[PDB]
Amino acid sequence: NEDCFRHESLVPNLDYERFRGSWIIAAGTSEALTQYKCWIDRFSYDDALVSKYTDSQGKNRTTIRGRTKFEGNKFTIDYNDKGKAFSAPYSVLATDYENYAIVEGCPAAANGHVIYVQLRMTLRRFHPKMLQHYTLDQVNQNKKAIEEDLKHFNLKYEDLHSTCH
Repeated sequence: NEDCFRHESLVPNLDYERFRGSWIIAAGTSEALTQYKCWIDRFSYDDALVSKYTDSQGKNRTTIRGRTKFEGNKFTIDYNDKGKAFSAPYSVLATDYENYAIVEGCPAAANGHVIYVQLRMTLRRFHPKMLQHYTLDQVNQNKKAIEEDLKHFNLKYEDLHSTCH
């Protein structure tokens, strides 16, 4: 769906290997996605993806797995029949690779379109003493940068639905 994307990426030459890793989705423009809390995407190896999220009460833990295909900033996810509502074209609009990324995509689950902000999930910064606090602090630590890129796409972090709290 190279036609469903609405913005031009600031990282058209996205380095997949640097983008690879775990990411927690902190907030986005889709009210329908608020149903899946503290969503964590784990991109690994050549084209593997493991996505995990819960119910709004921390329960109903769910995992869906898929295969990715990247073309610069663009990538498709093909989830196993389970998670089909999330299979779709996506595009990394901005990222510093080490801390955050802003992604646009067109999954049916988001009523066809969403722009979300994700922060890197790593044991280097995460000490399970929980997820919500981790996400908030990471957003706060990178607020300046996130706000600036978001601004570039006519959005404000405050205008997004929080999807991990």
